[PDB]
Amino acid sequence: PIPLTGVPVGDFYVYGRMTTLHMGGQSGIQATTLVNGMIYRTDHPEPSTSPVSNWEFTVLENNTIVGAGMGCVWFQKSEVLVWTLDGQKLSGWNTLDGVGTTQLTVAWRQHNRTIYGWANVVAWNSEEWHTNPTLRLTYWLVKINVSSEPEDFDVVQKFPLAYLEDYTTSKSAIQKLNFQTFQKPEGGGTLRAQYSTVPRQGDFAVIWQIGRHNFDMSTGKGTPVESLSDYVMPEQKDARIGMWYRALTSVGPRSDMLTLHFHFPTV
Amino acid sequence: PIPLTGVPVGDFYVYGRMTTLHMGGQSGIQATTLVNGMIYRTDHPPSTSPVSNWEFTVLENNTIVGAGMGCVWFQKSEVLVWTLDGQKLSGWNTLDGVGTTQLTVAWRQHNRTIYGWANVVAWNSEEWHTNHQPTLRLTYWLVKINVSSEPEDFDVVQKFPLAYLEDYTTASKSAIQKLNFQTFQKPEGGGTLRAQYSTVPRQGDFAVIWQIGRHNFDMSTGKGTPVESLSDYVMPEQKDARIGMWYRALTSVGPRSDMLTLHFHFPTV
Repeated sequence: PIPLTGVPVGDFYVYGRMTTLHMGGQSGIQATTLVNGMIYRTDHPEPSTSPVSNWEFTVLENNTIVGAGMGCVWFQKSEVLVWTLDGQKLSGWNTLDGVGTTQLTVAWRQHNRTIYGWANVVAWNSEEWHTNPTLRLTYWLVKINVSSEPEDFDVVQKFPLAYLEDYTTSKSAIQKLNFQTFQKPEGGGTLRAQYSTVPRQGDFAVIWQIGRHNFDMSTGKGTPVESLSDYVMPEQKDARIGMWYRALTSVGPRSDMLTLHFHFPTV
Repeated sequence: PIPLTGVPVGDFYVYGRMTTLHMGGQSGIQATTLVNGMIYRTDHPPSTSPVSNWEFTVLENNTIVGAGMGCVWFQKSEVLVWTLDGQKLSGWNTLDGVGTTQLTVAWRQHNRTIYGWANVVAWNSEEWHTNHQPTLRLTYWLVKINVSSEPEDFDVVQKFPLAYLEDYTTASKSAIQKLNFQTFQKPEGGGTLRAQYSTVPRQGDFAVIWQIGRHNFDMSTGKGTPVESLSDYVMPEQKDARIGMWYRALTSVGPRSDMLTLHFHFPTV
């Protein structure tokens, strides 16, 4: 047997149980199915000097927004395997304990307080899908610097789904070529973000954003996504990053064995 | 560097690119987003050999010991295979020459049910509580394809997973029901939807067929019960799954293919 020793050198895979941050719910009811709630707040009580994207997380370089975070899954370095490849041969069975982070920071807007310097970007990956900047799905591996306990709160939440036109609950006219993202309320015109579990300092999380934005795979920087709507995808897509179905699922469990591939800075 | 040597000994993990069989579509329009198309055909035929209400049917001896509602396929070369010892790599193996079981998958195409299409190799199942009725279970089988059949695109009733929406509005809001798992019909124009089979597997390749809904399964024999129908579901507790299949099996939309990881179990003694 090969023990999980060493630190991943170069691009590396991370496979293990990853837990969704908050569940789409309503006060009193345990939210168990709505896995992809994306908090979308345009109101900016943030001082103009300290900016934050229209979403929950905001990737920043030096006070400048270089990305956004709509979804968040988190894990612990003790529950995940890490391996790096030589083509398709195993070149490392390593652990994240002692991984190096970048200067890039992630800011977490929580209900009524935003935690600047919540995490430091470690590695990333991204992929585009042309819709006619084009639509991209970018995610970041981040190392968590602080330990915060978020507060459940009702907020408007956009979800991924299909473009239906004659909806019934048990048949609806489905549009192909079409990705749709829209808000979904329960009770108020918003939806409760039920933070079931929560990571801590030293843990790891994988935040991501999907939609029209630009990204640069060597610097880890890009642009935040402003808004989400309908998207017409003309041709097919055979993706390689390994998280499109998780980022497009409407309903799922809280956690599941998910695999991810991450790329280090290569300026 | 460690090479891909040997066949997986024991329960193994398969990571790689997995391409779906057919995309939910319509004549004229290329089907690029409808990734979770589950063909539901209650019309059964030639009655001499059984068939399930879905596209694929796992049969031990003409008994329907399972059913296949979704399908992703790949070739043995585009996957990583590794078995574990807790957290230490027991083997960096390949599917080349892996052993199959006597369980057989039959594929009901448009007007052609190809029997002995695949032989089951391994399996995994995960249940999620829903309330002599079976619990909701997700069961997928790793199968070794024995033919190179070229299927035929055709329009039928197609089951699709999604949330429970109530006051729908698009172009866009809909009262969303938490705790709720809805699986309904997704046709276009008429009453059915076309299955656009594009990249189709060949002999010697592998596929992952899975079923979701009310059914029972045995992780020791690989035999279970087929899923009759799909409706609404209420999941009072949360699920922290461990099979790595729920998000791909429950997404309403997604790319034709992507990288997935799956844990499989061999026959138990």
